[PDB]
Amino acid sequence: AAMAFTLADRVTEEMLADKAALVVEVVEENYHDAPIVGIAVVNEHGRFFLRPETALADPQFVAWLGDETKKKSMFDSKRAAVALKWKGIELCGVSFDLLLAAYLLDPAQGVDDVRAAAKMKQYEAVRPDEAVYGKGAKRAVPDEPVLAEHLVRKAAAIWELERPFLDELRRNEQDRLLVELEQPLSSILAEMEFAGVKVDTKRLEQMGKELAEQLGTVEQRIYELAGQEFNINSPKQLGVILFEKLQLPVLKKTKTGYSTSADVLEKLAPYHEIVENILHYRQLGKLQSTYIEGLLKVVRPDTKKVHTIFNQALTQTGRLSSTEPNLQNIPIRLEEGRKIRQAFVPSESDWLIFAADYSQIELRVLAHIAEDDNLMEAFRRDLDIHTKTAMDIFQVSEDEVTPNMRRQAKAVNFGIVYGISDYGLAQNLNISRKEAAEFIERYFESFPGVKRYMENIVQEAKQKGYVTTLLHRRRYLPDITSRNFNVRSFAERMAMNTPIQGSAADIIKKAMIDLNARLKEERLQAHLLLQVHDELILEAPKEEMERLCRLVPEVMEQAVTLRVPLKVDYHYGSTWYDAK
DNA sequence: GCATGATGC
DNA sequence: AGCATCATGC
Ligand SMILES: [Mg+2]
Repeated sequence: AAMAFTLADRVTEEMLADKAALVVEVVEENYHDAPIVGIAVVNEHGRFFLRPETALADPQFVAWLGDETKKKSMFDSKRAAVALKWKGIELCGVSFDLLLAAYLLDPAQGVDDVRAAAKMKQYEAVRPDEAVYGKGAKRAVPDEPVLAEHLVRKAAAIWELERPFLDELRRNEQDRLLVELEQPLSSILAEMEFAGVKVDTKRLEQMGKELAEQLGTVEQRIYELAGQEFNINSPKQLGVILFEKLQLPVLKKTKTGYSTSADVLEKLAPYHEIVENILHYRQLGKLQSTYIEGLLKVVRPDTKKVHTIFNQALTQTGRLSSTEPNLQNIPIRLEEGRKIRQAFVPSESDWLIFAADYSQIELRVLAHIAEDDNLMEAFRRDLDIHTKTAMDIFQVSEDEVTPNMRRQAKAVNFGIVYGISDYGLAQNLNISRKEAAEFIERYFESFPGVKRYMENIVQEAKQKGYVTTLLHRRRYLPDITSRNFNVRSFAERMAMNTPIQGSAADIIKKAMIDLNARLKEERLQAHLLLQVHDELILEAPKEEMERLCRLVPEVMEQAVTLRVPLKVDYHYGSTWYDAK
């Protein structure tokens, strides 16, 4: 039974009501400078479909879009906000975003269209987007009659679903999470994405040029040491050369064949000169394919800017993800790749890159939630926690902890945050399970509060059905009751880790909101460019650096008050690389 | 389409 | 070993 609506040829006052479900359709997955395919409005006066050329050309409609007192309910308002920024139009008054509401209620649903969100509440009078647009080569906007009905049905679903979603969020104590954290953050992310990050493409091409020389040399060498040529990127090919031709030990059997994972090659290095070369070629190869070629593919030719899209409704812990390009996984560990960062520069003359990062926020969050006296005292003294953990588990004074002891204690700290298991630690440290179990037992002896939290959080997940973070984000863990040990253990690890990684996500998100408000009050020209889990990257006039040095760390450190202090380090320079 | 293996925090 | 995205091979 088709849905009734007015396919309007011009905007009417009836369509500019104080509250409405609004759909501003952008079908292209990447909405940056993308077309707005159609518009639907549903309010007390009825259901309307508007052609974009006509609506966005109408001063009253545009004014209505920008009037913050006219409330709109939408699904993925950030997509609309950004598509509109590229057209010079401001969207204001979004009081409810169904995508974010669905995500908070249950991140696992994987809700990515109005249909999926509506199904959560047994509402199925709307089609999935893929059903009407198709996928890939078949993706396409349908003719007006079909397009118009789909947008109206989506707007109708949003109009109908807003109350039940808000009611459940309030029952979950997530009402403020949506209205005071995620929705305001959505606007900040739209600004970041729209601003983009300037790329020195010439520097990138230079690098790409040199990289190509090195790759050839390492490749030729590999063929030499191999006795002949083969596809170094072909797993099969590599495995035959390594384990058959060269007779290297197979101390890790892949499904049916051999493993050439990094740690395995790392273990075989001692046996043959070719292994070191293979790992280096993989290193350089990743730089070339993803951080040079792949990057250059998404840089805008006119402005030389890259505009990522932060997916705010994807991760199971509350973190953001970044795509096209992923600006959250730019190399930094190895110097060769870290240089890629020299290509990320300020967007204006005489501006600089400013980077601020939390120091051990996960462990500090753990100290707070576990209320472990020893861990809390360590952060109160601002000690190096890895040296401190080594001192405690290996029972030695600071003077006697060796580099090897610190390295292993650090690995224990990682395991504790990830959700500890003797096998996971054994694998990471390349030791036996019993030895790893011993390290863990000694850890819990020194940090009994943490031990109690890990036991308690697992029982709680079992009792309630989910775990939560500081700001009430939640994650259901059905598998925690599974009778399969491996399946149950993965859930137990999630129970242990989620509240830590998730609360750290909550904190930095609130810091971003607090920071922008401070930035605005001060009328500073500085603005956010990126967020990479526990760090914020901005660019600003060189004349604002001194102010930023005091402002950013303070806002980040004060975003939330924990039982231990929060500490933020910062650096700035002429490129992202120099912001160290 | 999925596995493998790289990158980040 | 927790959470992610991208390029490649088959
Ligand atoms: Mg850090």
